[PDB]
This record gives sequence, C-alpha cells and structure tokens, in this order.
Amino acid sequence: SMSVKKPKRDDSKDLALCSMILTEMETHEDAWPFLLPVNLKLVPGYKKVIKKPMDFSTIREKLSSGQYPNLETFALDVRLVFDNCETFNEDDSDIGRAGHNMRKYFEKKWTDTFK
Repeated sequence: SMSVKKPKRDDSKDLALCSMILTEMETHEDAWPFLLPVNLKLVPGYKKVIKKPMDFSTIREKLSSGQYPNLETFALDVRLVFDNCETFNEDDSDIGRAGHNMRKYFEKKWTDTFK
C-alpha cells in the first residue's frame, strides 16, 4: 500500500531474457505454423473465429519496440499463440501437435528462467 512495498525484484534483465526465449521458440523445428501471421484472406473462418490473432513475428516486433510493459504481458501473447492454435486445429493434426509441443517447450523455459 502507500509507502509499504515488498522488496524490489530485479527486472533489468527481463527484456534480454524474453528475447532469448523467443529466439529459442523461433528456431524450434515445430515453430513453422507460428512464425508469421495466419493469412486472413486465404484461410476461411480464421478472421471471424480468432478474435485476437498472434504469431512469433508479431511478438518479436512488439518486444523490440517496447510494447510489452512487463514479462507477464509477454507470456500472455506467447500463450495466446497456442490457445488460438488449439481453437482452430484438431489435436490429431500436424499443426495441433506442433502447438502442444511448443507450449510445453515454452512453459519449461519460462519456469527455468524466471521461477
């Protein structure tokens, strides 16, 4: 509350460390469904169904231009990519399995870097 604060956690490296995680997600062999925005002209149903499209290149641009206020808003966009994927793709598909794999990969790096 006013003039009463928990000890200051050092967040000075968070930007660099989120960048590193994102590089590791970008270079994963199962990243291909997520590297670029889904083409809303060429994929019937995507525009109407997926209210907030997100992809790795959009996260990279946001990160590089100071549009994440803190490390949690970064994680929310990464998770959005996988939530969207699960919304639109059957589990038993190459893309469906890719999303599950990448979400696991992300959540481990997140825990090991920050928790």
